Amino acid sequence: YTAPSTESKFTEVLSKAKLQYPTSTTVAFADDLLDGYAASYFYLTSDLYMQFQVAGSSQRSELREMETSGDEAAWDCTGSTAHVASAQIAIPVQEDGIEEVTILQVHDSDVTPVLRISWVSSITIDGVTSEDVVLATIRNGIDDSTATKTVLQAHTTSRTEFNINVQNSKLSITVDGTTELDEADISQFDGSTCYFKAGAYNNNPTDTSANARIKMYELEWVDHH
Repeated sequence: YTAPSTESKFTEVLSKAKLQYPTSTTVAFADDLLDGYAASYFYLTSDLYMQFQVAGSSQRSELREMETSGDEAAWDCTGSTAHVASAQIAIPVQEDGIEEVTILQVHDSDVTPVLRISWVSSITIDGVTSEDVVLATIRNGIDDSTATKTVLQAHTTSRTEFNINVQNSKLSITVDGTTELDEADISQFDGSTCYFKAGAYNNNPTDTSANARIKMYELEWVDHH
């Protein structure tokens, strides 16, 4: 397998990441990734996509945001400093039995995802069913398992620009340059710290042997002061 590190467009984000697979345990740290880490679940395609692939319920092949110092990313979820994740993602047609795949997250430093962006085979929101869409899920609180869900985009196989902007207790998502979630409130994470994630996180498959698969042509995360 060809390593994503062979493409300079990924050098910086890999320097600022560690790879988790198939669960929360890190399999490759930044220096491992930069030294050519590659596997069936994480490799560079011939047309220069970083592809994540994983099977199993709640299993993942996922990059977790890091500082170049080796510190885990842990920024104030609702602080004044803006944190931005940008990715160009091609979501292929998912294999039979794959029902939801999380491709980007804002996660707190414990057990709660602030935001998941995920492809879903179907979803029903306030009595409206949507099929084959890309979704934003924002948990209502650490002690509230419920979430506010928002359809962002009809699923396409085409390469799509996703931007997550977090600042001052609000979170915004743009898709191909169009705001699809405008300053959603995340004050329920006051006092939490946060980090970005990107990859393939397989949610509630009906075939635990099927492979979820997500491709990224560009990926970066930054802050601005």
